[PDB]
Amino acid sequence: TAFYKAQPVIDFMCEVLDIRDINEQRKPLTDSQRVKFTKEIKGLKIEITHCGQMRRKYRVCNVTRRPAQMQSFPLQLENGQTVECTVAKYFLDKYRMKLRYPHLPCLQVGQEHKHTYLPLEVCNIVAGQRCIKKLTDMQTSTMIKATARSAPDREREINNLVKRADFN
Repeated sequence: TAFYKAQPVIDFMCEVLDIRDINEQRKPLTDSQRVKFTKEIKGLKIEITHCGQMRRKYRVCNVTRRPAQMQSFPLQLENGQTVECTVAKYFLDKYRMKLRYPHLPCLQVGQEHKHTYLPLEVCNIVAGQRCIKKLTDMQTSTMIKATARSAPDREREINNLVKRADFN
């Protein structure tokens, strides 16, 4: 709902590794440089901004050494199955995004167990005056039993274990 910070990773890097122009780099980051930026992030809240239509928010987790041009990641398809695509190449086909920052490394972000590999842009930084909703409400009303029609659908057939009901 509220966010008072940003500083695109492009500026942060130029500020951490001292650079004249993020476009003049044209070189892969070395171990020293890579570890530098990685140490700064880690914990910071980064949001995705690249298509300029959906945008979202995620937390940082690590940095990939492979170049974006070859960043294979887990693309999940709502069709009913997960897929494995590559970053800095797929966007060029569907989003027509030429990246312009492949030679460099990539950013790693996952809420709890995700694997979203973003390039330089897209992964923006956030850690100023942010104020969102870290909770919600789950109360259903008019719960008058179920109607005498339709039927339950397939559910996650969890194996072993059996969940835990009640508290004590």
